[PDB]
Amino acid sequence: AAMKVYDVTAPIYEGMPVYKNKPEKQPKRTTITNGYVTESRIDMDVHTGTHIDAPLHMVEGGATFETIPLNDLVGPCKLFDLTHVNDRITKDDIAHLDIQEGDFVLFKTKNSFEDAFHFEFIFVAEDAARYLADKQIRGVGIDALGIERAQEGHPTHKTLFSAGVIIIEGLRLKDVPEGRYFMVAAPLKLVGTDAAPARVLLFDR
Amino acid sequence: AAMKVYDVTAPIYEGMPVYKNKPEKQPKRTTITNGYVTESRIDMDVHTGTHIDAPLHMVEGGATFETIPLNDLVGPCKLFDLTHVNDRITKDDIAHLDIQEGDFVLFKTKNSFEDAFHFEFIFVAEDAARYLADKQIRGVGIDALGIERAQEGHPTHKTLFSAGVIIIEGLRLKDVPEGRYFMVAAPLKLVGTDAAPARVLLFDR
Ligand SMILES: [Zn+2]
Ligand SMILES: [Zn+2]
Repeated sequence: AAMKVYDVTAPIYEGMPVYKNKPEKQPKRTTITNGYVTESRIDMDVHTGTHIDAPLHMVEGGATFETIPLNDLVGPCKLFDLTHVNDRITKDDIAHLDIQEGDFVLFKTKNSFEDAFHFEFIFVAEDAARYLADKQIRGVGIDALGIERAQEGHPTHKTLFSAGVIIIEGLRLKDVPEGRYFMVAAPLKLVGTDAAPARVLLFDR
Repeated sequence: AAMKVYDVTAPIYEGMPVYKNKPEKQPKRTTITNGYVTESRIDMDVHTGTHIDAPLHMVEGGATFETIPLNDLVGPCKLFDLTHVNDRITKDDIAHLDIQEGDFVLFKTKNSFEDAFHFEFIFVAEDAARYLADKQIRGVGIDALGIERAQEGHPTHKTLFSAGVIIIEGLRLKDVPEGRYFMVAAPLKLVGTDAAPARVLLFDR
């Protein structure tokens, strides 16, 4: 038939999976009645769930969220199946793939098949980040709450920030077949922030 | 040829326009810094800036993991130039327009040309709302923070919601020409709320 749209965003609620299970990282909803009209507020970490990372996050004085051009967050992307991988995605895991200057690449891993936080999530290794940066992709997305662990200094993030790559974290990709999509990765229009929650959709156009 | 995306969303920051200028309505960012690392929370009204308000039956009996559904927030819409209207849009302002069952319609008015909150915003009046509800459109968007004022009991919202219409408020339509668009109205995926901030994009597709 016609166009399929996939929503690859994690739902936000108190008790959701958060980073290292830290209970300070949980969102809080608050209400207030008196008469006729909802009130309600949401208090949340900007690195909650599915979200897009501003350079400010790992860089002092670093580039800030509204600085991300929408026009990179909208357009063709490639989704690769890396679910057979263990521990982490290396250079040698991705070097044979069709990845090029300008591409937005998304990596489905084992992470998408887990619903709670796991400390040993599949991440993007330093060698792989370098290879990607040197290739000059425009964007990379992963399906863990963070794109790096176990790497003193957070080199993966910085390799990628230095080379102008956008990072999307927290994606949920279990239901999406490998291949090409048109992506709309649509964040809250936060000004001056280290990241933002994003509602991400993939269209098979 | 060549696709244009129009961002029609207001930015979110402390000091931004909010309904009736009430300070309670402002968002607050709070930050902590740990060396190289910088991490933020955002505390905001779910009705901040550009936002969706959906009929209560769409988020259905508890929280569940239920969120405002996207079937109608993502797809074709009609945008109408009603910048000639004064005070309020009435039945007679829109009855001749090409509006049909299932449509999502967006109204560009004088509000688009004001950046601050104005108390006497152009709104949708009862009679126009009833016309649309009875027509069984799927959605209506307006470019003030509220779609209604000066109507005791909120008959505008009431009648739209009975008919299952979704409302978008806080659009920014100044730069967008009358016509047809593919809309992606992408809300924060907050479980169990009938309203949420959103990032709204129009493609000329
Ligand atoms: Zn991160
Ligand atoms: Zn409303």
